[PDB]
Amino acid sequence: SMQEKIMRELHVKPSIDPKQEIEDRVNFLKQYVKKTGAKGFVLGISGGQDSTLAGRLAQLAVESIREEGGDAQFIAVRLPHGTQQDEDDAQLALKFIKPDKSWKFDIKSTVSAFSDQYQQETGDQLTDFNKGNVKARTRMIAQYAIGGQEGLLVLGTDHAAEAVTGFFTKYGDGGADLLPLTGLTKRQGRTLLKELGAPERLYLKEPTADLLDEKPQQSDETELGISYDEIDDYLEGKEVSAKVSEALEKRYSMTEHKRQVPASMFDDWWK
Amino acid sequence: SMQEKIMRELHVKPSIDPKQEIEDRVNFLKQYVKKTGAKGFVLGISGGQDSTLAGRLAQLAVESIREEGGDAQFIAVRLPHGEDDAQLALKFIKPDKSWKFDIKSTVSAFSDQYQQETGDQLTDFNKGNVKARTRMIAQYAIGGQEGLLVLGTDHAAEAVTGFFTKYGDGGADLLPLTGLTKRQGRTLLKELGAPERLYLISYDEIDDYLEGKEVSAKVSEALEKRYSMTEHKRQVPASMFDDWWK
Ligand SMILES: Nc1ncnc2c1ncn2[C@@H]1O[C@H](COP(=O)(O)O)[C@@H](O)[C@H]1O
Ligand SMILES: [Mg+2]
Repeated sequence: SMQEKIMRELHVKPSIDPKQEIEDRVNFLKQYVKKTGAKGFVLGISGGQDSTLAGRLAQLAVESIREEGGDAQFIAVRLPHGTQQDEDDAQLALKFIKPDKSWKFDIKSTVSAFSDQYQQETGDQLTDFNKGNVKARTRMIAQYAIGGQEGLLVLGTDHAAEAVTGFFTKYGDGGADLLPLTGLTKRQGRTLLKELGAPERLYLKEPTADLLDEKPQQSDETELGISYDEIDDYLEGKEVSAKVSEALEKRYSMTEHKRQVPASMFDDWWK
Repeated sequence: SMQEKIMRELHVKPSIDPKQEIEDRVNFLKQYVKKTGAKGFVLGISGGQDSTLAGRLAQLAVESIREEGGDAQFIAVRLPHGEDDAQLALKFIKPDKSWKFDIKSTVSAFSDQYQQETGDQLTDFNKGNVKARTRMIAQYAIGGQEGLLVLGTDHAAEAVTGFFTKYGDGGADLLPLTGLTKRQGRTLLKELGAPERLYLISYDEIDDYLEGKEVSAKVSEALEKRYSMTEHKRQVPASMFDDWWK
C-alpha cells in the first residue's frame, strides 16, 4: 500500500510519547555534535511553529552538553526581508527559546542586488515566485556563512507534514546539515511544543512560508489544497477519504527529486 | 576492501568505452528531461574540463531530442565575479543560448551586510563559499524562469574527496558525469574532439585508486579518511534515523 509505504519512508510513528520524543531528539543533536567536533548550532527563527520547536530543542541540547562539561553554543538568527509583518511572533519565540545568542541578518539588500542584476543581464524581471525562492536560498547562505565563521552546524526544520508534499525550497530551507524534526507530523509537533510549555500563539497561528511580496503571509493550506489535519490523518495511518489519498500520493510522487540527492543514471527512483 | 566498496558506491568502472559512454550519458539526459517534462538545461560554464564535457553532452542531448521531433533548449551561462578558456569552450560546445550573470554585486552586498550585522569581515574561505552558493542561486533562477534543469559536473574524482561546496556547485538537479574519473573524462573529451587546451595527492593517483589499481597505503589511507569525512556531502541532511554519520 502507498499510505503504509510513505509512512515507512518518512519515518512516521502513528503514536508517540512526547516526553520520550523530546528525549530522543535532543540526544540526537548531542550525539551528532560530539561525533563531528562542531561547536554548536545556528537556526533562522521566523516566529512559526517549526523553528520554535527546533530552536528550543537545540538550546536544550547545548545546555545539556555544557552540563556535562562540554563546550557548545546556539546562535538563533532573525532573517527578515526588510520588515517582517509577524515580527512580534518572532520575538515571542526568541523569548521562549532563550537562545545563547540572538543575531539578525536582513536579507533584503542581497536579494535586491541579485534581482537588479538579473534584470540587467536578461532583460526580464523575476516573477514573484522566483524571487521568493531567491529569498529562501539567500537565507540558506546567511546561515551557512555564520556556521562557517563560528564553526557551527546548520539545523533544518524539515518534518513529515512537509516532506510528503515536498513543500519546501530545494537548497533554500531544504538545505541544512541535520534535521531534528524528521518524521513528526504537524499535530505531533504542536504536542511537543505543549510539553515544552510553548506559548499558544506560536502553534495556533497559520503556517506560512511568507516568500511573496505580492501576497505575504499566504498560508500553506492556501497553496497546497489540503489542510494539515488531513495530511496528518494520512501520515498517522488513519483511514481518510479517497480524495485526500489520491491528492497526497500524486504530490508526493512528483516531489521525489526534493527528497533525493541529485539524479544520476544509476538511480532508479526517477525511472 | 574499502577500495572496492568505494568504487562500487561511486559507480566507477575499471575500463570504459568512450563512445558508448557518450551515448549512454546523452540518452540519460534525454530520458530524464522527457520524464520530468522540463524544457531543457542550464549549466554554468567555467572553461574548466568538467563543465566543458557536461556542456557538450547537454548540447548533444538537446539536439537529439529536437531531431526526434520534440522541444528542448540548452543555456550555457558564464558566471564571473566582476575568460579566454570559457570562450574557447563556448566555441567547442556551441550552445543554443550563451548567457552571463556577473555575481559580484550580490556577493558584495551580502559581505557588507554581514560585516554590518556581525561586526566581522568574512574570511577568504567563507567568502569563497558565498560565491559558490550565489552561482547556485543564479543557475536555479534561470532554470526556474525558463523551466530548465540544472546540470552539475560532479564526477567520481571530485566525490571521493568531497572537494566541492555543499549547495554551491554541488547543488544541481542531475549529474551526467557520475562514475567517471578525471582521466576517463579526458578520454571522452578527446573522443568528442575537444581542443587539447581544455582537457590539458596526484590527480592521476586518485584515478588509480578509483579504477582499482594497486596503490600505496599512503594514498589509500588519505583518500579513505577524506571520503568518510565528506559523507555528509553525498547524503541528504541527517536525522536520527540515519547511521552513515555514526
Ligand atoms: N523570516 C524568517 N526569519 C528567520 N528565519 C526564517 C524566516 N523565514 C524562514 N526562515 C527559516 O526557514 C524555515 C521555514 O519556515 P517555514 O517556511 O514556515 O517552514 C524556518 O523554520 C526558518 O528556519
Ligand atoms: Mg512559516
